[PDB]
Amino acid sequence: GNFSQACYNSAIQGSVLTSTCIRTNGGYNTSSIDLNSVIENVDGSLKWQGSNFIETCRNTQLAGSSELAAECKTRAQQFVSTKINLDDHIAAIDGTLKYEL
Amino acid sequence: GNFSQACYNSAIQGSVLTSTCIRTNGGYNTSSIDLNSVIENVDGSLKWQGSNFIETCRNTQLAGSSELAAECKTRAQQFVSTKINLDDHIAAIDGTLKYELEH
Ligand SMILES: OC[C@H]1O[C@H](O[C@H]2[C@@H](O)[C@H](O)[C@@H](CO)O[C@@H]2O)[C@@H](O)[C@@H](O)[C@@H]1O
Ligand SMILES: OC[C@H]1O[C@H](O[C@H]2[C@@H](O)[C@H](O)[C@@H](CO)O[C@H]2O)[C@@H](O)[C@@H](O)[C@@H]1O
Repeated sequence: GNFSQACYNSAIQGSVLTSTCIRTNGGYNTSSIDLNSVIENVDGSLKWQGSNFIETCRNTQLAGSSELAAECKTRAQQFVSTKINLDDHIAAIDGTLKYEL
Repeated sequence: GNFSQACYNSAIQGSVLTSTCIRTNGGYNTSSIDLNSVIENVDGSLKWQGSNFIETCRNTQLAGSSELAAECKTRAQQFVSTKINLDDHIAAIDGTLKYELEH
């Protein structure tokens, strides 16, 4: 993971991470990834190894360089604040954001 | 954005846009993008900078080349007609649909 060391000017909008990331040729690329493919809302907490968190979460934000923050619904349908470190699994590969396991 | 300038046979089904786009060096690729990731319903109006419009909108359609049209609930729970131009932020990047920023 660790895209945040390869990238800058990062932003969160909805479930899409955008970032500007370094390229081996000296340039850079503006990249984007839909995090909803790889993050699940499990009982109010953001977790890896699933999907579709955006259906049951609101108010997504980037905190610092790599933390996704949101408010998500528990199974009993109430809201809690939650966060996940995107650096865990989001990398930059020659300027392009990618999920890595 | 401006995908519609490089793309063909676009379609919307639920929250998903699918299109067939000219690749940078020739030929075509087909890709999809889930618009639910980047479009919110604010009081009956489709807007960028949020997500999950599909929870409170229905009957989504493609109008012309690039407009998402749906019926979305206002806060008062009245369905109203709304549209958003997907060319605002959806690009064709070497034949693949991608959300892009404002720079
Ligand atoms: O309903 C879509 C939802 O399904 C799964 O989430 C389950 C649970 O973890 C949630 O707390 C509640 C919130 O209402 O919904 C579920 O029952 C996950 O796939 C989740 O990502 C998704 O949004
Ligand atoms: O309930 C999910 C819904 O939340 C937001 O919408 C707000 C409001 O703008 C909308 O008119 C009504 C419709 O009932 O729901 C409100 O509380 C927004 O994030 C939207 O995208 C989402 O569907």
